[PDB]
Amino acid sequence: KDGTLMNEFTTPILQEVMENSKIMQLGKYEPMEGTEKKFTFWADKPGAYWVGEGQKIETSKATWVNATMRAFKLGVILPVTKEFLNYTYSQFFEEMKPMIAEAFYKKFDEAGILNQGNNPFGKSIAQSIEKTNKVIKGDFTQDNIIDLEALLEDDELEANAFISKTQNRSLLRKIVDPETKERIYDRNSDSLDGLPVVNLKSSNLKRGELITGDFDKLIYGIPQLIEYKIDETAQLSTVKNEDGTPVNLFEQDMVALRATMHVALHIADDKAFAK
Amino acid sequence: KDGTLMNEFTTPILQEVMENSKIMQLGKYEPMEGTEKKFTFWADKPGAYWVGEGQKIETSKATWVNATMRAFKLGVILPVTKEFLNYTYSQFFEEMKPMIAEAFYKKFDEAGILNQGNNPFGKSIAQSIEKTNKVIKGDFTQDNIIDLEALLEDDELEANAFISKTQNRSLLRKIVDPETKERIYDRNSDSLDGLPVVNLKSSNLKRGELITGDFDKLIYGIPQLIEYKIDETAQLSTVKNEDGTPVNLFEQDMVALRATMHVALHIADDKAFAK
Amino acid sequence: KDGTLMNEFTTPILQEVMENSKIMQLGKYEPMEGTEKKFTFWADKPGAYWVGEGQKIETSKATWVNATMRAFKLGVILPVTKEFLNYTYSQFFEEMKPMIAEAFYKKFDEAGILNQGNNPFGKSIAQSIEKTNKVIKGDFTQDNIIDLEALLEDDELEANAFISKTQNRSLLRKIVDPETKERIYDRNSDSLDGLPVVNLKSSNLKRGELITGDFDKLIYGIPQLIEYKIDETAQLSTVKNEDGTPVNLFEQDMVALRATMHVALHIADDKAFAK
Repeated sequence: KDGTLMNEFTTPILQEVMENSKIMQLGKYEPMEGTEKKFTFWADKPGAYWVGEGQKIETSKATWVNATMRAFKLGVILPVTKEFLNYTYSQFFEEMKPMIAEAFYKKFDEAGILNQGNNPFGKSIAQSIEKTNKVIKGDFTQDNIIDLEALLEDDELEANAFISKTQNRSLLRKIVDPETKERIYDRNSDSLDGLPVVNLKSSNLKRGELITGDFDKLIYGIPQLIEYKIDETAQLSTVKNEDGTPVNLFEQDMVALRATMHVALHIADDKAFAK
Repeated sequence: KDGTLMNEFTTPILQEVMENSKIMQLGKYEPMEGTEKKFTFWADKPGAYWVGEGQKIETSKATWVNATMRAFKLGVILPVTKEFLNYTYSQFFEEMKPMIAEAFYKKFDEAGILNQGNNPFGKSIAQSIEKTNKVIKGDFTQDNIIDLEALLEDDELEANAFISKTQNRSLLRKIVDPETKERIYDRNSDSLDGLPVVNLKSSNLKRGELITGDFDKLIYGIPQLIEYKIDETAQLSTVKNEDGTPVNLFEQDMVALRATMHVALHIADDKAFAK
Repeated sequence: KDGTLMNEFTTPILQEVMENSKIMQLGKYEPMEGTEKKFTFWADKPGAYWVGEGQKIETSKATWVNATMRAFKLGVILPVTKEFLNYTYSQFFEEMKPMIAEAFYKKFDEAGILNQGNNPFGKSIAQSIEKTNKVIKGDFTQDNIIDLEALLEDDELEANAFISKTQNRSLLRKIVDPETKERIYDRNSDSLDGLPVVNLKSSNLKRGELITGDFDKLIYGIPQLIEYKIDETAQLSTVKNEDGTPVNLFEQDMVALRATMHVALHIADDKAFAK
């Protein structure tokens, strides 16, 4: 029962999502340990005659929270016996070692970009929106896009790239100004004010494009190694009983990964409101 | 306590039983997967004048049930510490890897030949005797042997080789015809009608020789590999407690084996009856 | 939390204690198996005229009890994750493989020398003091040292070397005769009668120097090997639960060691008494 050999092919959507997630982060200068901290604040005070003005700047803030990749899989447990007997299932498991690692990289970037997704807690757009008021409620408009861009530009510096989902892109392309084309209307990516927007995969976000300022990304690197003892959910196919076993049966190779993201001071956000 | 080094020698009876079990099966053309099926049936219908006779033959039957070899042993668990310390016990365990594999091959052939032995269920003589009436009850006789051979020859084809146990061979050699020698009486194996009988090890069978028609045998091949985590019965010698351990202590190397036997249409059988 | 990298240096006291423990034993001719036994007893009987004197000597006594080194450590379990990430903790664990093995060698010699320390039970000074009266109660004195030496010399042979602790050495150096210097008074080790005393680490002994006769030492040799499944005490740092796990998490490499000590007939002992 349930013993058949079949060839499996990798999906094209997973490869496109992995490239989109890497471009959305835009990290610079990767470090092994979380030691880097911003100290600049700039203090200045003016007088008129015979006055002693005091100026001092001191700050320390470092974020370090590693996210581990998935080890043993419940679906791979049934395929473990198929991998030993058939060459087709063994080749599929080898391709899965690179497929799941890209998916783990995509989920790490999603946790910082979206407030609902939690993995590191207190990084990128998720920490910026809760601490400082930047997100605007309502429908997307050409006049509203110019107003939202001005508020983001006022906080220290101006935004370079904006992350947008495919579902949000459809609503953005539909909206157009009376005289100006604004939303694409040719071949290139649509721009709200001037700068081009980059595509990013999102599950929590549905409507509205969010822009990110400056954020550094650092990762150790995803590796693949076979493991004999690993904690997994109980599963039975034929003539087997499982209740508290982890060392007796191996399902999938344990992947080790460590990635850390630097927290941003201010980030632009947009969300649709319904009443 | 219980710590002594001694040299062990392999028994001659196990080697003879392994060769007898391989000859008794008489398998032809081994396959990796159970895909082969018999389709021939032969249909024929005769008439006289202006008649439309319909003839069609279609059949599909494939048997596939793999039998796994024994892994960790309870007797080898006490010998595991002796193998690490002494070279004599380690050499005995290496010889046991080939000895138990031959015993596993002998048990697989016994399951098809004898109805009581179950491993695959629904193969060779065990499936033929239950589905079709072929076995005869009573004492072995020269006139009875000729009558039993005629019934086996009527079903499709004639029998080539008959499997016989050592206990059944003693009763067979004692019986002899009034004019003809019949049972050996020289040097070669005893024949009931004409064709020679092959020796086979049997635990369930006691009296009466059983003949097998055509049956194909296919096996992947017995291998030996060391294992750290394997489910075994609890055992304690000195200063140890066991209740639910499989990964902590290793007893014997886990042997992997897969063998499948093709089901036969008709097979001759003989058994003694008592009242 | 609790994640910092720091360089660790080996202590000088552990190296000095290891050399002192090896010198205190003074074992000769090492054997793999406990088969050696003393048979000599010497029997003699004298007469005068027409007398038949019978003389016979037969004896058999062999001691064999192996002591195993420590495997997984509770302190190393927290350092296991630090060893994989940082090179400083991994180098400290490699040095610990040789440090703990020397400590295990020191504890084995302490079990025979001191009655309180049990590992083998029935070896060296621990078996000699309980079976035969040799230990003297009271304060250490120059006249008492000469009296204690005479009792030890009477039993078969004379003592060659005496084991002394650092705490007992301070009291021994303070005591001195009216005319003779006795206790060191130059540079070399202090002698009670003539022969020099060797330093040995002791936890049970506090006052009084004990002398050992003849005792053979035999050991297989300490080795280091990595283990996946080993029984250890439950420990948790962050987001982990432990109750009955040994195979899932590895703390330290399992060291295998076997050492045996030959029992002595008579050994000198000294202890202080308080009323």
